[PDB]
Amino acid sequence: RQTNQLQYLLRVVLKTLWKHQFAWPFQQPVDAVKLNLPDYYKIIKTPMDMGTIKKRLENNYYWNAQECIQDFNTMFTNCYIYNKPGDDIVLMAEALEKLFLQKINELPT
Ligand SMILES: Cc1cc(F)cc(C)c1Oc1ccc(C(C)(C)O)cc1-c1cn(C)c(=O)c2cc(-c3cnc(C4CCCC4)[nH]3)oc12
Repeated sequence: RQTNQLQYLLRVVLKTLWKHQFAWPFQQPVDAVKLNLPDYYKIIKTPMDMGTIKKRLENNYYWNAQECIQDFNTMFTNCYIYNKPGDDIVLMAEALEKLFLQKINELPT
């Protein structure tokens, strides 16, 4: 249930992604009412965002680092599922994904 890693995810991975210029549409859940997307919550069975991941790291939700990494990935794949390729939100998620994977490669064991 590695804690060096969970701590790394919070202070380094999440911190870096959260500062990114493209982070803002992923810092909270997709408000399907505001954005007028009635199908979103039927299509996306496991919504995810960095708001929720942050809360989970700050409140001892995660069993281990892999469970948290799945959530980061779910956020990205949720975005690629729902939206057409080429859409701006997809380019944004793609940039965030490069960076996420970079930072994951320097993870302590
Ligand atoms: C990044 C971006 C740029 C824009 F010019 C317009 C939007 C809506 C936009 O996305 C969002 C803006 C605000 C919010 C808030 C903060 C209110 O929850 C969310 C999004 C947004 C985030 N994520 C992860 C998404 O997957 C989608 C998807 C959409 C979206 C809204 N309308 C669409 C489609 C369906 C109608 C034709 C375009 N997709 O908006 C978001």
